[PDB]
Amino acid sequence: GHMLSKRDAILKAAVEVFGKKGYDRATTDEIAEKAGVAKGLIFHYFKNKEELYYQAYMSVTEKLQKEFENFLMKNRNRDIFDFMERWIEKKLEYSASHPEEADFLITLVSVDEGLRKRILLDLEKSQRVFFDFVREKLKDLDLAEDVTEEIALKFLMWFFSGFEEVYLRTYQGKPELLKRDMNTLVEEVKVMLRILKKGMTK
Amino acid sequence: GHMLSKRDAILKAAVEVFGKKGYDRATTDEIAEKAGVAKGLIFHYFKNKEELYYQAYMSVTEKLQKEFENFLMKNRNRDIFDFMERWIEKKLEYSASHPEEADFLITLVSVDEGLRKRILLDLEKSQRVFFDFVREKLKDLDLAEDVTEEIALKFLMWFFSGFEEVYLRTYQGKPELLKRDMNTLVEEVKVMLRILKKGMTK
Repeated sequence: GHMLSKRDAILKAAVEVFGKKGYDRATTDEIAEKAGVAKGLIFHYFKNKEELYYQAYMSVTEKLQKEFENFLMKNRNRDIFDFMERWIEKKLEYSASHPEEADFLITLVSVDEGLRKRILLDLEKSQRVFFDFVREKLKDLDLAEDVTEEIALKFLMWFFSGFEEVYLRTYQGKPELLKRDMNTLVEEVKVMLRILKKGMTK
Repeated sequence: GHMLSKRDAILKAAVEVFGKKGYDRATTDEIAEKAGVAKGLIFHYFKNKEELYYQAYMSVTEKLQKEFENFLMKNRNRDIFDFMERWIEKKLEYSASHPEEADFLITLVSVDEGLRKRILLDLEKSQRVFFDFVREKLKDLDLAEDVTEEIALKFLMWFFSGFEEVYLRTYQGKPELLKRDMNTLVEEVKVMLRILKKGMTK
């Protein structure tokens, strides 16, 4: 009759409390209470609140990276706009089905610059898999003689990652509204990717 | 031999400390020390840290709203893409010349949802001036028979406001780098607005 290891129980309570209160306002005392472990047990596995936040963020993002590399290996041969639309759909569904993780990921803004930099350095290698793929797919595109692969890549990455920032924040704490607006969001995103393709290509 | 009123001295120290530390980590004790006023004087004009943050945010945004309505009344007859590009240029210059205000405005993410909502409710009327203008200018546009005025407005507003979110965060604390990258940013933004216009219109 198995439960979560004490480390995974702690990381799950962390994700919940950090997502609710943010980094600065959350306490390891309430994370421990919520994990049903001794206050001293967090220090044992995690040393400080900062390191707890860091490992919880690495654990969630590693979960997402697996989803992605799954998707990537199956959809690699698609047209890139087609690829992005389908991936965005899949991320939308993931977020509505995992609201606590969604809420937790968006707290990265609130933390002090040294912790956020640390996380972004350590995430760069895995975020570069998607970045590098788009870059490579843009070679198979007829770019408007006014538009560099550089501006295309930049615009596309900003659309992809800004769209995520926007819905995670707009639907923070409101999964049923996200589910309610899902089909409209998906249709909006289709037309917008079509605007980009048209404006960007010959 | 005039100085700032005690209220404006407090609001200036607030803008500086909130922009450096964020809402949660800033103390009114260090704001007061930095304003060179008695710890009890902030309570006198502002009651609590939350209300200090709120009035400082209303004071900076009211300053920006004047700049804008100045610009708007002079550039009203321009083509909307032309209008936006020129406004973005002007905001870029403002941000590099007023980094402390820039840094302070981006802290709105860090604060608890009740304070942020309060600010966004009270800001809505003045943000609707620009919103309503774009809406009206989109009637003078030949939209792609696949693209609603609704998707156009949404995409354009997300570009305008997301672009700002991105550079304020990327150049937070680094005004000389913003000034160094200014001409490249301006050129990037020109082509991107041209991509949107092309993709969005007949």
